[PDB]
Amino acid sequence: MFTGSIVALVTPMDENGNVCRTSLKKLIDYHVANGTSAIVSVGTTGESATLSHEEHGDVVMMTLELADGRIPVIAGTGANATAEAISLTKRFNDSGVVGCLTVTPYYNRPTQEGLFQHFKAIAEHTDLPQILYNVPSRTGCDMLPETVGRLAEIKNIVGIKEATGNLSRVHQIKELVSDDFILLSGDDATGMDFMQLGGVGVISVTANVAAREMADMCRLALAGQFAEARAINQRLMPLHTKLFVEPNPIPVKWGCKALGLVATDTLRLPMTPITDHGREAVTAALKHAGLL
Amino acid sequence: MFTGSIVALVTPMDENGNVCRTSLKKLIDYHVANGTSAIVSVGTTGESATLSHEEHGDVVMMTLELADGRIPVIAGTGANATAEAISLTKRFNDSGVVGCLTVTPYYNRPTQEGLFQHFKAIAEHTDLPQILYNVPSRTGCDMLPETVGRLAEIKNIVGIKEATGNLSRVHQIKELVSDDFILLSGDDATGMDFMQLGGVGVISVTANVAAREMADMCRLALAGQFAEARAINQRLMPLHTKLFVEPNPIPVKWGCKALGLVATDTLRLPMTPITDHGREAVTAALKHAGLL
Amino acid sequence: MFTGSIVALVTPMDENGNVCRTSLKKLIDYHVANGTSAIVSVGTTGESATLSHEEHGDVVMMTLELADGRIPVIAGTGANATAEAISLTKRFNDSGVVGCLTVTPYYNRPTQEGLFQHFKAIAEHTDLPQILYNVPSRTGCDMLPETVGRLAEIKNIVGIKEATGNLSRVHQIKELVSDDFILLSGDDATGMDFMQLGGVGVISVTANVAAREMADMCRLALAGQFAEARAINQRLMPLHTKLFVEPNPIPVKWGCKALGLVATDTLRLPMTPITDHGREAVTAALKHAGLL
Amino acid sequence: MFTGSIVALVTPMDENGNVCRTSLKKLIDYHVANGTSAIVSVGTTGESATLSHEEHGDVVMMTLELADGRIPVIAGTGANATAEAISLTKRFNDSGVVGCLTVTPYYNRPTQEGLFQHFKAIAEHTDLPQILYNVPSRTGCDMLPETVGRLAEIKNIVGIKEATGNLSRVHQIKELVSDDFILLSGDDATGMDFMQLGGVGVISVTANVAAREMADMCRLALAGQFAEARAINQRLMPLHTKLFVEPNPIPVKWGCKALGLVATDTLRLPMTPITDHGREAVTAALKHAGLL
Ligand SMILES: [Cl-]
Ligand SMILES: [Cl-]
Ligand SMILES: [Cl-]
Ligand SMILES: [Cl-]
Ligand SMILES: [Cl-]
Ligand SMILES: [Cl-]
Ligand SMILES: [Cl-]
Ligand SMILES: [Cl-]
Ligand SMILES: [Cl-]
Ligand SMILES: [Cl-]
Ligand SMILES: [Cl-]
Ligand SMILES: [Cl-]
Repeated sequence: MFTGSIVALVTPMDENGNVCRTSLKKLIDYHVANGTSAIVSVGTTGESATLSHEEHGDVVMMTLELADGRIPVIAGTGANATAEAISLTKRFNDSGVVGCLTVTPYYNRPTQEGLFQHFKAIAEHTDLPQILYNVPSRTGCDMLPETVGRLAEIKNIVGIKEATGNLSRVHQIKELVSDDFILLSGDDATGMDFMQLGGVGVISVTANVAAREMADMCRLALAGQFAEARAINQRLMPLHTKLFVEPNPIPVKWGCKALGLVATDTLRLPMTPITDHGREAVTAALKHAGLL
Repeated sequence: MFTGSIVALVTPMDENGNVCRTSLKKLIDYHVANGTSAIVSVGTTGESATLSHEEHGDVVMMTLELADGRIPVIAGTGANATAEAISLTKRFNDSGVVGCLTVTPYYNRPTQEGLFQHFKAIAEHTDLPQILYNVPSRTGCDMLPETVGRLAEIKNIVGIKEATGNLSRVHQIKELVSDDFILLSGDDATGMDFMQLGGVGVISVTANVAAREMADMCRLALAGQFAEARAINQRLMPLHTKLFVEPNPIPVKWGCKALGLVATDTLRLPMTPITDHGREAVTAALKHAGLL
Repeated sequence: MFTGSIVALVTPMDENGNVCRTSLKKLIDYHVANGTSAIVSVGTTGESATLSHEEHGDVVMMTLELADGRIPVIAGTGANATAEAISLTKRFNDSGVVGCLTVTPYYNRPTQEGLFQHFKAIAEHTDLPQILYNVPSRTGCDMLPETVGRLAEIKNIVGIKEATGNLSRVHQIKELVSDDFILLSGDDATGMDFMQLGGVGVISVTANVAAREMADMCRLALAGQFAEARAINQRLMPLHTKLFVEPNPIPVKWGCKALGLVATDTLRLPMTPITDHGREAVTAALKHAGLL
Repeated sequence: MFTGSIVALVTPMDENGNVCRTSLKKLIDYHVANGTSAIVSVGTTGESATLSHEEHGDVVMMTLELADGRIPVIAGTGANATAEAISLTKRFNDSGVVGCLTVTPYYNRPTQEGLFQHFKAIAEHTDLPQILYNVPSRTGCDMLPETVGRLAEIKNIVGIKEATGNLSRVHQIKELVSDDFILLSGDDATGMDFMQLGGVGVISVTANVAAREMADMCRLALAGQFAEARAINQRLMPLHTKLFVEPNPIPVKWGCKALGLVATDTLRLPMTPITDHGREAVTAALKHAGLL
């Protein structure tokens, strides 16, 4: 279930920055039709930072309702306060999600023992499988493999989205966890390499605009057909790069609009509409992938 | 008013993580007695991350009440959502605070134009002076001198707490702003250097445990007595270093406890109590400064 | 020929810093007996910096003589002046070496076009296969995959020792070169990962003290036995780490002494004898690998 | 003598990469006429890496002959082998130079104790004042303030060219050395800040094309006229930046040609002629400074 191409889904908004149900329906039908394994709802790519807990809950429950059992949903439940993370966790108990994606606390920079106490306390308040999420570029906190090893001993801590692009982390973590602990890439440009080294999938920004290609690449990689997977990776590499020409998710929301998947690429401040330079880059990348 | 030694005040807590009014009274009395210019209430050092908006308001209001006009109070009002920053800003308008300290959005990594629109929107919803706060190690976002320069043209944006320790930024910023724009260090180990280059004070962690020494150093630096100011700096340099032996504010909360200023050095998860290694380092630094 | 475990051989010295022929004989006999694919003579690990061109020539020629056709020898020929690199290259033409290992110019930081002209000029003054060597931590110069791709089109430039530990570079380079172009790890702690991604061996420091284990790991990796190769990698990981506890080759020269392979671990200034802290770390790593 | 604007002089070359005496005469007459305090001959800016010891000696002795006692000369004597550094040091004993500029060993990355033994051994073989030179971006080795402190106890180790642009090093070093130890900037963009913090001059790339302005800025800074010095610094800041648009000394040699100070901007491989983009940047910077 937590293998293959998992999309970190955009939260589509109207002109006013309010969630657009018509666009969210189009996105979810697209993922159902194009082999996406699961949807991560309100991760970083889904603008977790600018949605209230109430709006956050509403987006996850709308995603579940529109999925209609056709595709599993994972709830973004990260917070930099343990109390707040437990609150989000309890909100999604018996919601219908299959698990939670929970980021390392950002801004306050806990110690590794702080990370252990944070995720242990969260895991205690749910039966839902927990996927840890390390992205030190954004958080200022790097959860080291030793800490991942310690947390992997807790029953419902089942995996990690490793977003560093540091490919030595795959076997550094595998050495300290059981064989069924799930390793997922959170870095699109190194996802293929990550899976070649033994990772079992990607939680992907690229999947938003290249669902079929990402699903195919992950299937081929998991089957050990690395040459065939890499030919797809090379078609997608301009997207893997240029979807971060401006901070995620500014480029990918314009990408979704360019493909007619969303009505508008509106984001909530402080995130801003894509620049002309950014738009030109994403256009070229989409064309290279044969999608425009 | 925004000059000299400004303390980034700890939020003292009991064993259960509730704010300790008895300890907060002792802290405020200590700053009034020892020459501190102003108090920043609920900044990074004040555990802004793990307080609710409601608890955040209560700590600022309790700080104003106990200060009783004896020392000015600046509200921490930072948020990574523009709507949330505006709501925090409105909560403190007409409260009695003299200004706001507002950090660059963390985790979501806006563009420089995003930072411009963020702080512009905040400045438009207040009468209060706004001090920008740049700490990319924690936020993943570096507000560049060019952007500070653009924001300095907005009426209510009056200065910046520059915490990078990049001392080139003093004159890179001064070159782009009026002589009236306030430059304050947010990096204790380079605060003396920052003032010698033309900065007009420090928003200080070290001031929590060495208020008199920091007030004297800033006074002598502003008076051009660099030799005398630097002799105090050398007495404090072990504190400037070792108060970050673990992530701020883990060490400084233990330091306040060791000096009898707070009853407990309890923090809120995910922040954790100081390690034995940390305790020994802070003990040695306090003794070096002649404070234990 | 340029596959498997290739040792970056130490230049053994007596107490006066003169090359020890008795120790060099023991080292070469050890590599022949323990499956090493080839010897790099006077690379970084061989103290290229502190040997004269004349002493450099003598060490390579003595290595060829003692090898006596039993194991191929690659000459270190790197220099930060193109004229000097050509002169070194000419010194080893018709010597009996099978190829040259030529580092990116250090200290003077040429452009990518400068690197192109440097290695093009060297390649034009030789019949010998050339292995590029990229180690920006030491040189201040990072040869990018694009530049490797341009150089790979020159007849005598046959591969690269990529020492960054950036595992993304395996397929970034492979994408721009023929299947014949040789990719070798120059980073011992990521060498196993590098081979699993499609690298065909390692130019190794660890091979100096664990020749049999490194030969077995590279053989199993090239055969696709990743699980068995990784079990050897885990036995060696303390060596892969602790052989850089002080700058290479300070630790590995002590390691060779501890195993009886050299009489003294003397280096030439400015390189210094291992510290007690370093000696203890290398002792513990050798014992972990079952070699003491 | 080792105060004010010291030029790190370019080594002017004809089309063949041979030293041009006519151009070297023009350069030295220019520095004599425009207030330059001293000439550093065959530093990094003088292409130390691509000149043989013989050619190196010839450039320093030609610089002395053309100076004709009108301006002091400091010899570049750095090498990454202690033996080689002693050889260069002995070459300039009783040459007529007033001192030596000696860089931290590059590429081989000695320990701090290695740096101490290197510079101690060099200082023993001369009566000439030695100026240490820290530029870790180029060398891969960072000489820390504690090491500078230890070396400052040796009689003829008299100062340091600190090229990091880390302005906290000024008082970190001053705290550990006597008041007469000489601190010079090796980073043009932070030279003014460095002198404001107590540095006594610059060993400058910018001085090659803006000798009069750099001499004036250093005189005003040393006299405590910081506002007047900074107005000159702002006129020069495009040069301080764009003279590193490509690695030094590629831009500054074109700059010297553009001002008619040298016949050609030829460099020795692997250094390359300035790109069109580079030329446009240096042109704009020279115009901003009012020099074209
Ligand atoms: Cl909800
Ligand atoms: Cl990251
Ligand atoms: Cl990597
Ligand atoms: Cl690929
Ligand atoms: Cl910072
Ligand atoms: Cl100081
Ligand atoms: Cl490297
Ligand atoms: Cl492994
Ligand atoms: Cl000479
Ligand atoms: Cl540097
Ligand atoms: Cl700095
Ligand atoms: Cl300035």
